[PDB]
Amino acid sequence: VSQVRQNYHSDCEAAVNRMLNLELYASYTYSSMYAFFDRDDVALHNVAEFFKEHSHAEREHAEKFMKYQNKRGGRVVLQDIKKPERDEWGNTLEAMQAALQLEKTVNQALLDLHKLATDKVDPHLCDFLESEYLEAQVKAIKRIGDFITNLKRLGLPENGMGEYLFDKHSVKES
Amino acid sequence: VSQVRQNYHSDCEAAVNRMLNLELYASYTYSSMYAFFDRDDVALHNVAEFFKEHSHAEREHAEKFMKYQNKRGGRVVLQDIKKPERDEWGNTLEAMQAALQLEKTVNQALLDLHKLATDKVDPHLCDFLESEYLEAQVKAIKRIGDFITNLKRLGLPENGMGEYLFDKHSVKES
Amino acid sequence: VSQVRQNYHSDCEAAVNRMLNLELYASYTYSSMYAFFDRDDVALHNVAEFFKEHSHAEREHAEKFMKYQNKRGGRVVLQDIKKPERDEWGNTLEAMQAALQLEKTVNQALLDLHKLATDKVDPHLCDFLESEYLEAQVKAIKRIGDFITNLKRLGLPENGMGEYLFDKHSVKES
Amino acid sequence: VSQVRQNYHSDCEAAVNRMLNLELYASYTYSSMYAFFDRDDVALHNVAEFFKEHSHAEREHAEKFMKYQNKRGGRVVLQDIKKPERDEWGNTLEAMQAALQLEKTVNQALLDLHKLATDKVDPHLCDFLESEYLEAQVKAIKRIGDFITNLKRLGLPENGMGEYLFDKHSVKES
Ligand SMILES: [Cl-]
Ligand SMILES: [Cl-]
Ligand SMILES: [Cl-]
Ligand SMILES: [Cl-]
Ligand SMILES: [Cl-]
Ligand SMILES: [Cl-]
Ligand SMILES: [Cl-]
Ligand SMILES: [Cl-]
Ligand SMILES: [Cl-]
Ligand SMILES: [Cl-]
Ligand SMILES: [Cl-]
Ligand SMILES: [Cl-]
Ligand SMILES: [Cl-]
Ligand SMILES: [Cl-]
Ligand SMILES: [Cl-]
Ligand SMILES: [Cl-]
Ligand SMILES: [Cl-]
Ligand SMILES: [Cl-]
Ligand SMILES: [Cl-]
Ligand SMILES: [Cl-]
Ligand SMILES: [Cl-]
Ligand SMILES: [Cl-]
Ligand SMILES: [Cl-]
Ligand SMILES: [Cl-]
Ligand SMILES: [Cl-]
Ligand SMILES: [Cl-]
Ligand SMILES: [Cl-]
Ligand SMILES: [Cl-]
Ligand SMILES: [Cl-]
Ligand SMILES: [Cl-]
Ligand SMILES: [Cl-]
Ligand SMILES: [Cl-]
Ligand SMILES: [Cl-]
Ligand SMILES: [Cl-]
Ligand SMILES: [Cl-]
Ligand SMILES: [Cl-]
Ligand SMILES: [Cl-]
Ligand SMILES: [Cl-]
Ligand SMILES: [Cl-]
Ligand SMILES: [Cl-]
Ligand SMILES: [Cl-]
Ligand SMILES: [Cl-]
Ligand SMILES: [Cl-]
Ligand SMILES: [Cl-]
Ligand SMILES: [Cl-]
Ligand SMILES: [Cl-]
Ligand SMILES: [Cl-]
Ligand SMILES: [Cl-]
Ligand SMILES: [Cl-]
Ligand SMILES: [Cl-]
Ligand SMILES: [Cl-]
Ligand SMILES: [Cl-]
Ligand SMILES: [Cl-]
Ligand SMILES: [Cl-]
Ligand SMILES: [Cl-]
Ligand SMILES: [Cl-]
Ligand SMILES: [Cl-]
Ligand SMILES: [Cl-]
Ligand SMILES: [Cl-]
Ligand SMILES: [Cl-]
Ligand SMILES: [Cl-]
Ligand SMILES: [Cl-]
Ligand SMILES: [Cl-]
Ligand SMILES: [Cl-]
Ligand SMILES: [Cl-]
Ligand SMILES: [Cl-]
Ligand SMILES: [Cl-]
Ligand SMILES: [Cl-]
Ligand SMILES: [Cl-]
Ligand SMILES: [Cl-]
Ligand SMILES: [Cl-]
Ligand SMILES: [Cl-]
Ligand SMILES: [Cl-]
Ligand SMILES: [Cl-]
Ligand SMILES: [Fe+2]
Ligand SMILES: [Fe+2]
Ligand SMILES: [Fe+2]
Ligand SMILES: [Fe+2]
Ligand SMILES: [Mg+2]
Ligand SMILES: [Mg+2]
Ligand SMILES: [Mg+2]
Ligand SMILES: [Mg+2]
Ligand SMILES: [Mg+2]
Ligand SMILES: [Mg+2]
Ligand SMILES: [Mg+2]
Ligand SMILES: [Mg+2]
Ligand SMILES: [Mg+2]
Ligand SMILES: [Mg+2]
Ligand SMILES: [Mg+2]
Ligand SMILES: [Mg+2]
Ligand SMILES: [Mg+2]
Ligand SMILES: [Mg+2]
Ligand SMILES: [Mg+2]
Ligand SMILES: [Mg+2]
Ligand SMILES: [Mg+2]
Ligand SMILES: [Mg+2]
Ligand SMILES: [Mg+2]
Ligand SMILES: [Mg+2]
Ligand SMILES: [Mg+2]
Ligand SMILES: [Mg+2]
Ligand SMILES: [Mg+2]
Ligand SMILES: [Mg+2]
Ligand SMILES: [Mg+2]
Ligand SMILES: [Mg+2]
Ligand SMILES: [Mg+2]
Repeated sequence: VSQVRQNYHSDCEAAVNRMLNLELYASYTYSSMYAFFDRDDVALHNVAEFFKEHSHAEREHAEKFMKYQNKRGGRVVLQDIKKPERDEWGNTLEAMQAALQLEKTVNQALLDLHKLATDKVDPHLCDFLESEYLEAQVKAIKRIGDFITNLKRLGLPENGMGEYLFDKHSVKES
Repeated sequence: VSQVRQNYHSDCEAAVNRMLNLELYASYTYSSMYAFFDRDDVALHNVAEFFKEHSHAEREHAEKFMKYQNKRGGRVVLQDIKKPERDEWGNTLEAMQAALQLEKTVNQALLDLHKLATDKVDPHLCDFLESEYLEAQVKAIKRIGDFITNLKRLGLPENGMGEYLFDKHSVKES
Repeated sequence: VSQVRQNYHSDCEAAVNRMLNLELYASYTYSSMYAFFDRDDVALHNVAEFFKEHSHAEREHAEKFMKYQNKRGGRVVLQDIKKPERDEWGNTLEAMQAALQLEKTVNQALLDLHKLATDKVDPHLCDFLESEYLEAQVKAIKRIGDFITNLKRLGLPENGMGEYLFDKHSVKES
Repeated sequence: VSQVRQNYHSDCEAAVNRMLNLELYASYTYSSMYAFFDRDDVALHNVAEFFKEHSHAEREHAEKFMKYQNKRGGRVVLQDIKKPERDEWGNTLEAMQAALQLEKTVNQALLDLHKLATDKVDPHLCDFLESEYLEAQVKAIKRIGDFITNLKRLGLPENGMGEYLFDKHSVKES
């Protein structure tokens, strides 16, 4: 037993490792979207940068779970980071739809971890999730939903002018 | 009788209370429009902020009538603030059309109050309306009319790209 | 179903709308107290300003619930804002007693909403209430209780000098 | 006829001269109150300064009527400035009551001048009164009424501690 460990269930330790892997998986998916929008035959630079920044944020989420695991006396166990579901992402609308689904998958895993922490009577882990993860997911989901609404209004997928304008006006200029 | 009261007719006092209620009603309508444009399935942020700011301005108009009432020795009497006419506002064009109508309803009430103040030979109340309310209404009505003209030019309600562009270019970026 | 909605029960959505209305009701009550203390026959300016600021804070509380509703994919539904219970508030002691009761009514509604969120296993809503609402209520209740103790010490309601001194020394000079 | 004169009735010219005299009369009354509160057996310095400043303001009001008269092509005609009604002013409450009455006498004269200007179809004179005089009177009357309410709350005339506290806290420290 780690000398620091107190009130930390083995099941929670394992679930934190699984959650870490999912954050890394999400990072990698976002990195793939970055590279896609940077292609010369796609060329939506601001969209590409949005996904690159999302990729970096997910890596930070993963690192924060590593630090958490060690703070509680659990042991980080890494698994393979699976490659993303697609090699090409269609267009801004398809990519944003995939991002929404991914953020909701991540959110569900966080909510499930909170259920487990609640079941094991671990208020520190509950606090950590509530204070560092759950609101970030709600914000991200809202942002991406708002984007999808605007992409549909702009006539995606068919309206190339609409897609061009989204990249100029809806995402940060990079 | 209030020790400060001088040349202030009971009818004017009552009409000021009714006008206060109408300002609060207008505030609440604008708040509803804010919340509508903030919906994930509407997502026109700058339009939402325009209405939020309008809501705040109407609350200031109401507070200024409360202060006025007390300065003259009248007594503030509050009534229920009725909920807005609609729960959802369609799109930017429909909302702006409703806003134009609301501003003209408020303006008519102010003009009617000025008629009453004139009839009761209350130059202080006339001055107050002319100096603090009537020009603000004319300016607001002109601004919203100009917006409606531009929304029609942009192809509302059908042209979603037009609606997107209005939010980017016609209202302040927030 | 809203594209953003996840783990958000219909009952919680409805209770958030009811809570929004109560915040607006509280705002309106505080606005009435402001106008009362601004009367020429009451004339306790610092007390009036305390209530005006409280009114503004409650409106901010309401707006934060509107934003929350939309973040979760619920839909804001507004009802009439009922006028306050009284048209005149007696004196500083009676008004502070009414304010204490109102803050405890608001607090009970927030606690009841937290119970519902707990029952529906909504940790995001629990966090929101705990992080943005519950401590603010405890602080406000303590502040107003402290004021009431001091008003009683100062001989309210009979001791007019005591009431005068409270306005000079216990509430912020405005 | 003055070369500048246009739309300026003889009756209005005369009434402006009478109003000028009343402003000077009010100034002189306030000067008397200043000297009273500066007496060693009265010794309420902040109250004295309040009245001294009021005296100066009334002289400015008079000078503005002189300038107005000449701008319109009327001719300033001065009469004696009558001494104030009392040689001693009792206490802060009695003086404030006299000040309230004086401000309402001045206000009535201004309102009567506005009636005359209206009757003679002189919108410039109406504007001048509304923009430079009528709101100043409403503000002054409200301020003095608020003071009287507070003096009564503080137990005037009998409560000397109350009178002392009013001078420290209700009027500007000089
Ligand atoms: Cl343990
Ligand atoms: Cl334990
Ligand atoms: Cl264990
Ligand atoms: Cl593991
Ligand atoms: Cl794993
Ligand atoms: Cl593996
Ligand atoms: Cl596998
Ligand atoms: Cl996919
Ligand atoms: Cl693929
Ligand atoms: Cl997914
Ligand atoms: Cl889990
Ligand atoms: Cl727990
Ligand atoms: Cl968070
Ligand atoms: Cl947010
Ligand atoms: Cl957007
Ligand atoms: Cl299209
Ligand atoms: Cl198209
Ligand atoms: Cl957008
Ligand atoms: Cl009257
Ligand atoms: Cl009159
Ligand atoms: Cl009347
Ligand atoms: Cl009324
Ligand atoms: Cl009403
Ligand atoms: Cl009502
Ligand atoms: Cl009704
Ligand atoms: Cl409508
Ligand atoms: Cl509707
Ligand atoms: Cl209307
Ligand atoms: Cl009217
Ligand atoms: Cl008039
Ligand atoms: Cl105006
Ligand atoms: Cl203008
Ligand atoms: Cl425009
Ligand atoms: Cl079109
Ligand atoms: Cl179209
Ligand atoms: Cl425009
Ligand atoms: Cl749901
Ligand atoms: Cl869940
Ligand atoms: Cl549900
Ligand atoms: Cl509801
Ligand atoms: Cl309700
Ligand atoms: Cl209702
Ligand atoms: Cl009802
Ligand atoms: Cl009550
Ligand atoms: Cl009542
Ligand atoms: Cl209550
Ligand atoms: Cl509830
Ligand atoms: Cl929960
Ligand atoms: Cl809080
Ligand atoms: Cl505290
Ligand atoms: Cl206190
Ligand atoms: Cl006492
Ligand atoms: Cl007493
Ligand atoms: Cl003191
Ligand atoms: Cl205190
Ligand atoms: Cl002439
Ligand atoms: Cl003419
Ligand atoms: Cl003439
Ligand atoms: Cl003359
Ligand atoms: Cl004279
Ligand atoms: Cl003479
Ligand atoms: Cl004489
Ligand atoms: Cl006298
Ligand atoms: Cl005398
Ligand atoms: Cl007089
Ligand atoms: Cl006259
Ligand atoms: Cl005229
Ligand atoms: Cl003025
Ligand atoms: Cl004022
Ligand atoms: Cl005062
Ligand atoms: Cl007393
Ligand atoms: Cl006494
Ligand atoms: Cl002090
Ligand atoms: Cl005072
Ligand atoms: Fe993440
Ligand atoms: Fe208004
Ligand atoms: Fe509140
Ligand atoms: Fe004057
Ligand atoms: Mg060891
Ligand atoms: Mg284990
Ligand atoms: Mg996994
Ligand atoms: Mg594989
Ligand atoms: Mg937080
Ligand atoms: Mg946004
Ligand atoms: Mg009275
Ligand atoms: Mg009446
Ligand atoms: Mg009405
Ligand atoms: Mg109804
Ligand atoms: Mg103006
Ligand atoms: Mg313009
Ligand atoms: Mg949908
Ligand atoms: Mg429902
Ligand atoms: Mg309710
Ligand atoms: Mg009712
Ligand atoms: Mg917490
Ligand atoms: Mg906190
Ligand atoms: Mg304290
Ligand atoms: Mg000549
Ligand atoms: Mg003449
Ligand atoms: Mg005279
Ligand atoms: Mg004489
Ligand atoms: Mg007329
Ligand atoms: Mg006029
Ligand atoms: Mg003015
Ligand atoms: Mg004041």
